[PDB]
Amino acid sequence: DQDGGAIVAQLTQMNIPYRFANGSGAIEVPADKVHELRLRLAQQGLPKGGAVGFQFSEQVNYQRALEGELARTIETLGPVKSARVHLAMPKPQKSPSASVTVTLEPGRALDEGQISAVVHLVSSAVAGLPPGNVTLVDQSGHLLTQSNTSGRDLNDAQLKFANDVESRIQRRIEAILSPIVGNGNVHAQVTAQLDFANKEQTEE
Amino acid sequence: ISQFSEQVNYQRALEGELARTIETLGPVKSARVHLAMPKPQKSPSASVTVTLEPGRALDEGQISAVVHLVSSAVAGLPPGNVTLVDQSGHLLTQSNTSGRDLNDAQLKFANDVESRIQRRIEAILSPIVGNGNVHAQVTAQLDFANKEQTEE
Amino acid sequence: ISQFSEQVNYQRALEGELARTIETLGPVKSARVHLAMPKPQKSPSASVTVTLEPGRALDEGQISAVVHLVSSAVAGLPPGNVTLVDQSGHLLTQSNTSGRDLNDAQLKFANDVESRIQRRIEAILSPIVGNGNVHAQVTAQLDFANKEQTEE
Repeated sequence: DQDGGAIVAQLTQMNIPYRFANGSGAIEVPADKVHELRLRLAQQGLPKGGAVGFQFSEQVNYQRALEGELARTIETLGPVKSARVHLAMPKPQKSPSASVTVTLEPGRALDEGQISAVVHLVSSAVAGLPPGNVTLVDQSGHLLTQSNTSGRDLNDAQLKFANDVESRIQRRIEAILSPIVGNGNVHAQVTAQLDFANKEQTEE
Repeated sequence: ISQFSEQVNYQRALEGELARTIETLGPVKSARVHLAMPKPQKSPSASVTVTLEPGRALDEGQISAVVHLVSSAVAGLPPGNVTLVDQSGHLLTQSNTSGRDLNDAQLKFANDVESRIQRRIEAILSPIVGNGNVHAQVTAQLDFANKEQTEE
Repeated sequence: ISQFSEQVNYQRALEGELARTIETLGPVKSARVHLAMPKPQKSPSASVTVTLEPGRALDEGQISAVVHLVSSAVAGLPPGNVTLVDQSGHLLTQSNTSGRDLNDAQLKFANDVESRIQRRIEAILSPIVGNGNVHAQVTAQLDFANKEQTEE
């Protein structure tokens, strides 16, 4: 694989720890540095993230093993205390998706670069997964970026604008009620109805 | 020397440039591009064939991005006429632009509204009874009929 | 010698100049630009492809800056027709940006007004009861309709 040659070159700058096995698809690096490695390697290395750190049930066994490995990898992220990844296969074309359950630190929060990194990690770690199919999810809030469809884009714009108004009002209510009863003792959900019909009027 | 010969060379130059622009993306080995512009009033069309890296499959948004590249590279070419095809299947459907794909788009939009309302209900009602102790399914009926109205 | 050949060279010169203009920015590795101008009335279009530095992702204001560069570099090219795409996905929601511009503009303007009023209230009430002993949230309704009137 030619991409491996583009991956070993990045590492030789950082610290030069590696063990290149006979196979061209496998690379061995001490896990203590793999924790931080597989974040930059995600931004660089596409195929499967083959960085190993140190019949139906057959594929499920690795499937659970792969899910646990990705859960451990995402668990080591800074603003993440624990994480778990669920992988879905096409039962019977069917697009394969995946769900990533993550527990964050109370004080920290995820950023857009981190969202891109984690979604690309999950998509790359399993073959045949478009990154659009991967869905992040947390305990209380949901932090994702997927909002698009083949539908008329005007309707997509209307949906996103409605969501924006909803978010602004909910933020205002949360901010005003937060100092009284506490930081995490209130929730609010708002739904709105909007006008999208052209109108005119003339009075004499 | 002839105008036609110069136009032919221009088209080859554009095809090469567009291809070379396309391989710059990550998940693709290579691509080949063909164009068709009516010289003397039909919209121009284009066809793109992509040889794709095996371990990765492309997105819908990436389809939109490539279609936008091809559509904006040519003055008169609308994004509808772009056709992208991969080694296995064609990653675009325009056989009935005003028909079946429109109805499929309606289905996706309805599903989107359903998903948003279901998510709202789940999020609001989860903290009371528990994280995994509630499920919700929603169905909606939508309007797709053009209407006008006037009053005096 | 022919006019058409000279115009072809002109377009390449402009594309290269805009390229080296673009890589002068910090976060960008490289970029290539294609243009389309109708010779004989359709607005010209442009497409920009940018390969980006790995550790950085570019911002919305930077998107607007690049679009303004491309739009103002060409006389007849409106800012809408610019299309920008990155290595992975396209960083421009141009498809129906027309609908979703006025809406976000109204949202941000309303936010500005409410922020100003809240700042005034906080400033006036701060010295009396203490620095951190008061909070205020303000919501306002705005009129965005076009109206005229005549009286005789």
